[PDB]
Amino acid sequence: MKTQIINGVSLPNIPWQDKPADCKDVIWRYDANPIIPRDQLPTSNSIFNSAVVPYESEKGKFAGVFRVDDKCRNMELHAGFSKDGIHWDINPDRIVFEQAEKSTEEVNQWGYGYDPRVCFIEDRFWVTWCNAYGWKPTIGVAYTFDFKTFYQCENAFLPFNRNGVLFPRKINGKYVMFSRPSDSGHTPFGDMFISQSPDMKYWGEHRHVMGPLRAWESKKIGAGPIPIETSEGWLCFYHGVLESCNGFVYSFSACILDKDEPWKVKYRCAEYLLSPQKIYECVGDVQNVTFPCATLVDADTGRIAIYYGCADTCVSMAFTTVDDVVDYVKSHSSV
Amino acid sequence: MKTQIINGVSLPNIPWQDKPADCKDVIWRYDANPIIPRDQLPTSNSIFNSAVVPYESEKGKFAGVFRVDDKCRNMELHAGFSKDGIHWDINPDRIVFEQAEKSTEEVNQWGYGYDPRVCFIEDRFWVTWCNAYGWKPTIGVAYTFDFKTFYQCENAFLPFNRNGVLFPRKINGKYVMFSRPSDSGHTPFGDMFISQSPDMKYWGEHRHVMGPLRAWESKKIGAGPIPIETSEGWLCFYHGVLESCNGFVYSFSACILDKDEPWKVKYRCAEYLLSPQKIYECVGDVQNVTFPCATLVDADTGRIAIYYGCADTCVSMAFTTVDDVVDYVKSHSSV
Amino acid sequence: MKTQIINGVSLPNIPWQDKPADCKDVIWRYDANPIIPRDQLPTSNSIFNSAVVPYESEKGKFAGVFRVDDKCRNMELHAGFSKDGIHWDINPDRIVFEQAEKSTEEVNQWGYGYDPRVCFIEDRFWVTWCNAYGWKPTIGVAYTFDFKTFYQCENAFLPFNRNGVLFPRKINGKYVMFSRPSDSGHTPFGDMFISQSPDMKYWGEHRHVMGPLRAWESKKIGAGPIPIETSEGWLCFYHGVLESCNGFVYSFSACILDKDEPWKVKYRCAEYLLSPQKIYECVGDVQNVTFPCATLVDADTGRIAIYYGCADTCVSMAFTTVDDVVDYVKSHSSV
Amino acid sequence: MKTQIINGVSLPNIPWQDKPADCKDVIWRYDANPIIPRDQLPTSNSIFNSAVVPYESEKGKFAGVFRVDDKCRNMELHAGFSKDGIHWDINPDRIVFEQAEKSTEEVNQWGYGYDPRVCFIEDRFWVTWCNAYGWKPTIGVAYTFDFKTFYQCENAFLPFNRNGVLFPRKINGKYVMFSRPSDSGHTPFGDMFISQSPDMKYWGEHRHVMGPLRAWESKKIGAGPIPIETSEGWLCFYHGVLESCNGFVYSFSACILDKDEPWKVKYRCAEYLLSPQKIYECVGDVQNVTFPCATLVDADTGRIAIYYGCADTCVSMAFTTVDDVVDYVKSHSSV
Amino acid sequence: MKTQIINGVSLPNIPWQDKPADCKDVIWRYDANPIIPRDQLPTSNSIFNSAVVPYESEKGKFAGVFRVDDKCRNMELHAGFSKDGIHWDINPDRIVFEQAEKSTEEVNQWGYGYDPRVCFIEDRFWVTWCNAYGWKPTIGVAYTFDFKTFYQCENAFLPFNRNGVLFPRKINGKYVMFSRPSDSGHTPFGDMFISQSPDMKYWGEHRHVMGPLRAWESKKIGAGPIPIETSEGWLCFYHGVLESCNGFVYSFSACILDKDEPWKVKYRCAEYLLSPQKIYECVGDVQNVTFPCATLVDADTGRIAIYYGCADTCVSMAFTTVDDVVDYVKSHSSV
Amino acid sequence: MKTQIINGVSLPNIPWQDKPADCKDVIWRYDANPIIPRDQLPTSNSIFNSAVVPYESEKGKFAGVFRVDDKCRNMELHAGFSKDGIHWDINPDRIVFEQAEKSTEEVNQWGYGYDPRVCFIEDRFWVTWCNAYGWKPTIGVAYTFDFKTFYQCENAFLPFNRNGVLFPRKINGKYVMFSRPSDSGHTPFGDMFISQSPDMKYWGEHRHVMGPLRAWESKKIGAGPIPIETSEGWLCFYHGVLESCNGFVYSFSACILDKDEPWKVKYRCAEYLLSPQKIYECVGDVQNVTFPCATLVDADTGRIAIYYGCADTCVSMAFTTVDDVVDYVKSHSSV
Ligand SMILES: OC[C@H]1O[C@@H](O[C@H]2[C@H](O)[C@H](O)[C@H](O)O[C@@H]2CO)[C@@H](O)[C@@H](O)[C@@H]1O
Repeated sequence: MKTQIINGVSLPNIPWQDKPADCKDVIWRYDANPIIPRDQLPTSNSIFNSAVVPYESEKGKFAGVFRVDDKCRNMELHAGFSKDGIHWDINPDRIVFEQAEKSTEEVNQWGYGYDPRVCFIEDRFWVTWCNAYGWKPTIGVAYTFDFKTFYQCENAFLPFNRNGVLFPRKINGKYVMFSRPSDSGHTPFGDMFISQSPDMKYWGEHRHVMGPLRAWESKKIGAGPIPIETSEGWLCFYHGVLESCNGFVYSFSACILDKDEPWKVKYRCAEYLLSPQKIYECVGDVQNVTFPCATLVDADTGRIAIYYGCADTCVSMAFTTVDDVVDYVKSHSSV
Repeated sequence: MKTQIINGVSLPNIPWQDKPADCKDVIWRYDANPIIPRDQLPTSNSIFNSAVVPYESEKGKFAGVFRVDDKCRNMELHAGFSKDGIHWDINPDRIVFEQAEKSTEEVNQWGYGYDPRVCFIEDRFWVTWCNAYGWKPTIGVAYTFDFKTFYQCENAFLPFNRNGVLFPRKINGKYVMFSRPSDSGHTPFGDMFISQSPDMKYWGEHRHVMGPLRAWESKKIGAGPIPIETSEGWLCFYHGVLESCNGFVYSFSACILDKDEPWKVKYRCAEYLLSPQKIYECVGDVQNVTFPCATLVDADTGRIAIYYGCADTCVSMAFTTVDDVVDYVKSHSSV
Repeated sequence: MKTQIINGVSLPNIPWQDKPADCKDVIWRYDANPIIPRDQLPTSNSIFNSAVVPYESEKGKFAGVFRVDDKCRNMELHAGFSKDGIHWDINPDRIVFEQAEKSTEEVNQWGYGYDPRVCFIEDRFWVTWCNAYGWKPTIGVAYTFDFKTFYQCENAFLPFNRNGVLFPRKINGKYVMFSRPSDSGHTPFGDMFISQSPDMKYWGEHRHVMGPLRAWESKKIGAGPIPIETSEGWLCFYHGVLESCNGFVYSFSACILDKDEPWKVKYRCAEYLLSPQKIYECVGDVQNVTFPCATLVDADTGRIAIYYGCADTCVSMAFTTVDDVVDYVKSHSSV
Repeated sequence: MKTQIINGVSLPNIPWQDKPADCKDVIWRYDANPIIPRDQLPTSNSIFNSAVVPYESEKGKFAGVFRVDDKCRNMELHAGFSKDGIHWDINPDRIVFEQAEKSTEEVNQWGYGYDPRVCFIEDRFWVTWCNAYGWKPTIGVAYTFDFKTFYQCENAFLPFNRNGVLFPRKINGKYVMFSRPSDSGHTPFGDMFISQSPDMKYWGEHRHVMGPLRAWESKKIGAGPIPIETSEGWLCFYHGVLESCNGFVYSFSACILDKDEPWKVKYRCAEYLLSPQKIYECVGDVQNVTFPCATLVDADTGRIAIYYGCADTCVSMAFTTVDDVVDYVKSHSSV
Repeated sequence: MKTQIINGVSLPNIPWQDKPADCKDVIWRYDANPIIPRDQLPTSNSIFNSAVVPYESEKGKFAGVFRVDDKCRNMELHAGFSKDGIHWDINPDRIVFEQAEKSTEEVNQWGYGYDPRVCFIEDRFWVTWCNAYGWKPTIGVAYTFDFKTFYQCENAFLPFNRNGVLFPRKINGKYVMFSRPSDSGHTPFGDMFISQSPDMKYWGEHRHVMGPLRAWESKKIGAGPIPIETSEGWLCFYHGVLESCNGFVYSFSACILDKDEPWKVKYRCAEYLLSPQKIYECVGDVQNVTFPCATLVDADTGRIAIYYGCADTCVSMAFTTVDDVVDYVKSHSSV
Repeated sequence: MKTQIINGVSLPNIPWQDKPADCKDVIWRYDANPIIPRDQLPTSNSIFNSAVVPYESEKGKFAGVFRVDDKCRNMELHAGFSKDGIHWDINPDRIVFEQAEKSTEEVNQWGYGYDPRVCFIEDRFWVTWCNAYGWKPTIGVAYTFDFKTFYQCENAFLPFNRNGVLFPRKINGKYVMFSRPSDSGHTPFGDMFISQSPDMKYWGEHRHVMGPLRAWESKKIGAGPIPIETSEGWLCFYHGVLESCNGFVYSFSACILDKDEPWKVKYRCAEYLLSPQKIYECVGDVQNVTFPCATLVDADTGRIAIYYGCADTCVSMAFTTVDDVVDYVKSHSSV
C-alpha cells in the first residue's frame, strides 16, 4: 500500500465487500443496506448517525454508541455490540451516565444526546456527542473502559456547538477536538474548528480549520468520523451541505490535515465521495441525508468500512480503502 | 372489554384486519394501503384528509365527505359512499352547498374547502371543514340528512382557523367544537382550543385544551377525528408536528379529556401512535404526513378503523382498539 | 352643521382648540402635546393608546381606561379621571378585575392587557382590550358603572385577535364589534372584521369590513376609537400601517360605514388624516406611531377631540369636526 | 389536424409511443423513464432540464445541450447526440465557449450555466441558458452551427434572471425572448416577460406576459421549451410552482399567445398538464419537480415529444399532440 | 485647481457656503437645512431624493424633478424651479407624462415613480427614475426640453431594478447608464452595474462596476447623482448601506471610474463622506438616511453643491470641491 | 452604609452629582450628557460602550479602553485618559496589540474589536472585548501594565460569542468570565454564562447564569460592566432587550449573584433601572440603546458612576449608590 496507516490496528475481521467491477466510484455501498433498520428496537423511531470501534467483549468483536430516537422523538444514546460489525445487538435502554467527578453532579442533568463519536485514547474509550445543557446543544464528553458504564465529564464548550470529534491521540502534548459552532436551530452556516486541551476539562487555543467551499458543501460543513492517522497526515471524512429550494442535502467527502497542526488543510477533495442517491438515503424522517459518524480501518490492508446515517432513519455501511481515498483526494483537490 | 364505549353504535361490519403477530405497535396499518388513490377520480390530483361515518343508503353502509384537490390544485369536498368502508364511490363533482338560511346567501360564496370532519348529532349529520371566507381560512359549518344535499350555515369563527371538529353530542346543553387558531400561511404554531355554542351559530366560552409538548408534536398540534365517548372520558386522536431542517413531519396519537369539561386533559400519550414511515406516507405532494380525519368505532367490540391522509396524496386505513389505545395512553402519559 | 350627530351627547365642555390659520390639514394637533407624559406615574415606563368617555364623578367630567406599561414593560390597564379632558388623574395601580360570573374565575387569570376602548351602551360602560389568554392576544370584555369596579366577561374570540372595538348600540338587535385577526407576533397583515352577538357572550355572523388598500395603509389596518353614529352612517377612525426598510409607520384616517350593515363601506379616505411627524410621534419606545383609541364628540357643534398614542410613549390630542372629516372623506374616497 | 403547425419541420422519426387506452390525461409519459439516468456520465451527479433539436450529424438525427451537475455539484453544459432521440451520447466534458467577438473576451468568464433552451433561427442554432455573471444568474446567449463549437455572445440582461427562452423566428423584425426576473436565491416569486432585440445584443421594449394565477402555479411561473408557432398563435408550455409547508412543487402546463404580440395571452390552461407523481419525479436531489426545457414537434402529424427534468435528477419524456393540447387549453382556459 | 473639470459648465451662481473653520470633514452641510421641507406643497407628505440641473427659465436659473410622496403615501414626480438653487418653486401637481412614441401608449401606464436623476445630453434633458411597470420597480426613461412637457420612452430594463443614472454623454458612441438590480421589496443586496445603448431604447453589454465592501457600505450600494467628468476620470458619488439590528443606515461617498470603461474602478473611498447625523437626517419617515440624487458643479472653480434626501422626509444641501473629494478619495482608497 | 463593598478602592474623586429632589428613579443621569460626543476624534463616527478604571498616570486619575467606530464604520479600540473621569483625552489612533507569547503571532491578526471591559486583577489590568477571529465574533483577551502597551492572549472561546466580562479576582482559585453565546448576525437570543480558567488560556466548567425573563429583557440578555463584590454577593449590572415591531430596545438593570458560585442568582431586579428615554439615547446610529460597560465604585461611600453607550453613538454617565441598587434589587426581585 502506498499510504501507511499510523497507530492503527490490525483488523482482518473488518466487515468488507469487494468493489463491484461496474462501480466507478471511490466509495461503494454495502449491498444489503441498511445494516440497522429504524425499528430494530421495540421503542425506536429511528437509529442513525452512530459510533463504532473494535472491542472484544462477550457479545462480539465490535462495540458502539448509537443514536436512537424513540417514539416520543427524544434523542438518546444506546450502547451496542456486534460479532461481525454488521448485525448489531443494541441495548434496549439508554446510556444513563455516571459523573466522573462529583463536581459535575449538579451541571450534567440529562436532557438529550445525539450523533456520538468514539475513539480509543491511551487507556479508555472517549465519547463525544451533541449534548443538551439547559436544552441548548453543546459537546458532551465521557469515557468508558467496557461500554457498560459511562463516566460523563464537563461539557467541553459553551453552546451552541455540534459535531465535536476527538483526534485519537495527543498532539504537541494536548488533546485536540474538532467542533462546529452552531446556533439554536437548523443552523444555516458552519465552519470546522479545532480546540486544544492539556486535560480534557479546560479548552483553548481555538483554531479555524476550514469553511464551506464547493457547491455540494456550500451551506455548511462539519467533522464526521474519528480522524485516521496516515503518513500523508490526518485523513478526515466530513459532511457538507447544499441548500435546495426544498431544504438541505447532506453529502460527505474527505480531506487531509497537517499531522502536527491539524487546523492546516493539505488536501481537500473538491467532489463529494458519497451523496444521497438510494431510496433509503433519500426517503425517511429527513430526506437526502448521508451522514458518517464512524469508520473501521484495517491497518494491515488499508480497508475502510464506513458507518453512515441514512435519511436520519437508519444506519448503512459503505467501503473503500485508504489508498483509493488519499489518491483521489490529492488528485481532485480544492484549496 | 375494559373501557366502555358510550353513546356508540353497533358496527359488526366495521372494516377490520387482525393485528399481525410481528406487529409491536398499538396501531397497525391496513395491508393494502392506500384504500383511495390520488387518481380515483378523472379530475383529481389527490384525495386525502377525509370524513367517514356509518350511513345506510342505496350505495352502501357508509358515507363520507372527501377532500379532493383537482388538477388546478383547487381544494374541494366531494360526497362519497361505500358498501364495505374500504372501496369507495366518490362523486365526480364537488358539493355545491345550499344555504340553510337565506341570510347567508351573500356571505357564503364558495372559495375553497378542505379537511372535513363529519358526525351525526341528534337528528342530522354535521360537517365542519376549513372554509375560505374572502380567501382566508376559518371553519365552515353545514348539515345534511342524506349526504346528497348539504345545507351551509355561518362560519363558526373569524379567520384564521383550521382543524374545526365537533363533539358528537351537546355537553351541558351546548355544542362543543375543537378548533386551532392559525395564520395566513403554513402556520408555525398551533394549540388546540374548544369553543361552545347553544345554537351552532354564535360561539363563545373559549377554553384552551393543550399545546405542543413532546418532540414529535413540538411545533404544532391539531384535532383529528371526532371525539369518542368512553368510560374514561373523551378519547381524542390528534395530529402533532415536528419541524426538521427540511420541513414538517405530521404524526398522530391520542389523549383522554374530561367528560364534562373536555378542555381539561386527563391523559396524553407521550409518544406518537402512528408516524410517516411507508413509501405512500413519505412520498407525495407533501412528504411525511399521516393525518387522521375520521374513525369508525364498533361499540360492541371496541374495534377501531382509522382513516388518515398520506403525504397529502391518498387515503389509507389503520386499525386498533379502544382498550389498546386507552391502556397505552394511560401507561405512557405526558402531563 | 351639514352632517348630524345621532345618539350623541351634548359636550359644551369638550377639550378644544381652534384651527390655526396656517393649518391646511383636516385635523390639527393640540399645541401642548403630549397631554400625558410617559412618566406621569411613579411606576410608568409609558402611557399611550388609551380610552376616554364623558363621565360625571367626584374627580371630574371625564373618565377613562389607560394603557400603562410599567418598568418591567408589563402591559396593564389603569382607570383615570379628569376635570377638563386634558389633565388626568390616573390611578397609580392597575385595574384588578372582578369576574361578572363565577363561571369565568378559572379561565380569566390576568396575564396582560392593552389598548382599551370604552363606550356607554344602554346602562353601563363596556370595555374591550387586547387581553392575554394563556399569554396569547385576544379581545377581553368587561363592564363598569363607575370606573371603580370592573366586571370581566368571557373573551369574545379565540386568539389571535386585537383591536376589538364595540359599536355604541345594538344593531338589528345585536351587539356588533370590530376586531382584527392577527398572529402571535408583530403581525405582518390585518383586515377589519365585525362579529355579532345577542348577549355579549356568544359571537358569530362574522363579516369582512375591509383590508389594506392605499400605500400609507398597505401592510395592515385596524379599528381605532368607538364608531361615531352620523346621518351619513358610521364615522370610523381607523389606523393603517406602511412598512419601510426600518419598520412600521402607523398613521390614521377615517371611513364611513353603512348604518344598518356596518361591514359595508360607503366612503373611505384615500389619504391619511394624521401621521407621525412631530418629535413626540417619531421618537420614543416605538418610532413613527400615531394610534387613536378614543374621541370625544360634542353633538351640538360637531367638534371632535381625538386621543392618540404617540411613539408607544405618551398620549396626545388632536382636533377636527364631524363636517370637516365627513366632507374630506367623501371628496377623497378610495373604493 | 385542426390546428396547423406553422414554420415547423417534418419529423416522421420523432420519438413516439401511443396514448394508452386507460390514459385519461392530455399528456402521457414514456413507459421506460427516465431516458437519461443521473449517472450516465462518469462524472455526472445529475442530468436534467435539457435542450433538444432535430440535427443531422454523424452521431444521429438529434442533438442537444444538456445540463449536467457534477460531483462537485457544479452546474455545467454538455453537448449531446442521438439517433432516435431517446438514447443519448452525451459528451463527457463540458462545453468550453469561444467568444463570438473580441469585445466579450474579458467579460464572459465561465462560472456556471444551467437549464439551456435551443432553437434554430434563420442560419444557426441559438442557445440560451442561466449563466453566471460574477456568480449572479442572468441569461447567457450563444450560437452554434454544428453543436461542436459554441460561440458565446453578450449576456442578454442584467442579473437577476432565469428561464430565458427565444422565440424561433423574428417577430416584426426583432428577436423576441422569454425571461423571468428573479432574485439571488430560491426565488419566491416570478412573472413571465418578453424582451425584444434588433440584433441579439441590445434588448428593450420589455413586455409583461403573465404571472402566477391558479393554485398549482400560485408561487411563480416561468417559460419552458421553445414556443411552437400554430394557427392559434404561439403554443407555449411553461412551468408553475405551488409552495407547500415542505417546499416547492414544479408542474407544467401550456398557454397560447398572440401571434404578433406574444405578451398578450389568448388562452391559458387552468390545470397543469403534467405534475410530479412518479417515483423518479418525486424522489431525487429536489423532490417534486417536472420541468420542461424542450419539445420536438412533427408538423406532418402534430405529434409532440416532451423532454423534462425529473426531481432535478434525470431526464424523462412524455407525449401529446398539438391538437390535444390546444383543445384542452381552449376548453379549460383561465383568463 | 489640481483636478480639471471636463465638459462642465460655468456656474458662478452655484449655491454656496464656504467651509466653516471648525469643520474637519471633506463635505460640509448647508447651515439652514433642509432647503425643502416635507410640507412645502399642500399635498406633500414628504419631498426628497430629487434631481437638479442648471436651466434658464422665467422662473429661475435652475430646474428640477422632485420626488413628492403625497398623503396617500403615493410616490410621484413634480417639476420645479429656482432662481438661486436653494429656494424652490415646485409644481403643485405631478408630472403627467406624454408618450414619445405611439408604441408605448399601452405599456406605460402610470403607477408610481421615485428618485429621479436628470442630466442634459447633447440636445435635451434626460430623466431616469424608479418607475412602476405593473407595480414592479424598473428604470423609467423620459426626456424634456423645457421642464414643462415630459416625453416618456421605453423602460430601459426589466424589473427588478432601481438607481438608474445616466452618464451625461455618449461613451464610445453609446449611452451609458448606472443601474442596480434589486428585488420586489426592501432589497438586502445590491451591486452597481452599467448598461450601454446606441439609441436609448435597446440595452446591452452589461458590466459589473463594484459591490458592497467596507462596513458602512456592506449591505448594498447604488449610484447617486450624475457622473462628473474630470481629468481623473468619472467622479461618482454613490450611496451605501449598513444594516444594524434596527434597520438600514444610508450614507454616501465617492469613487473614480475609468474615462473609457466606467465599470472599471480607478479609486474608491474607504470612508463615507457624509452620513446621517443631524436631527433631520436621523428622524423622519425612514430613520438614518442621507441619499444624494444631484450635484451642481461650477467648472470654473470646482465648487460642488450636493442635493440629498434626508430621512426620506426633506431635501438638504451640502458643499465640497472637486479637488477635495478627489484628493481624499485617492488618499483613502479601498481597491 | 448597609451593604459593604468588598475588595474595593477608596475613590474620593469619583465623578459625582447628587440625586435631584424631583428624581424618583434608582439611577439618575449626569446633567450634561453625553460626556463623550460621537465626533471627539477627527476620525470617529461614534464612540460608545466603553471601559473605564481608576488609574494614576501623567494624563490623569482614570484610564480606559474606548470603542471607536471610524468613518469606514470599522470597529476599533482606543486608549484614553481623564483627570476627572468626565472629560476624556482619547488617543487618536487604535490600539495595536503586541502578542503576549510568540505562539499567537499567526492566529491573532487584527480584524475588529468592540465593547471592551477592563478590570485590574492582582498585578495588571485585564481587557476583554468582542474580537474578530476570521471575521467571526468571539472574546478577545489582553493585558496591560500602563495602558500604553497592550499584550494580546488567546481568544477565550470559539465563535460565536460576545459580552465577555471578567470577575475582578480569582474565585476558588480560577479566573471567572461572563460570556454570551451568540450567532453570526444580530442575535435574536441570548443567555448569560460563566466559564472558568486556571490560567487565562484554557476554559471550561461552563455554567448557565440566567436567561431572558421579564418583558424588558424578553429577547436576550448579556453582562454589562465588571462585577462588584459586596456583602450580598456579586452586584452585576447587565443589559436586556425588548423586541418591538421596529427593532430592539436596550435597557439595563442589576442582579445579585452568589459569592462562591456566581452562576447561582440570589436576586434579580424585575424592572430595568435605566432605559432609552433621552434624545441622545433614542436618536443616533442605533436607536433606543442604553448600554453599560463600566462603573466606578467608591468603597468609602458606596457611590457609583456608570458609563454607558447611548444609541451606539456617544458615551454618557449616570449615578446611583450600592445601597440604593441593592435595596431595590432585593425588594423588586424576579426569581
Ligand atoms: O429605504 C429607503 C431608501 O430605499 C429605496 O427605495 C424605497 C422606496 O422609497 C419605497 O420605500 C419602496 O417601497 O421601497 C424602497 C426601499 O426598498 C431608495 O432607492 C430610496 O427611495 C430610499 O431612500
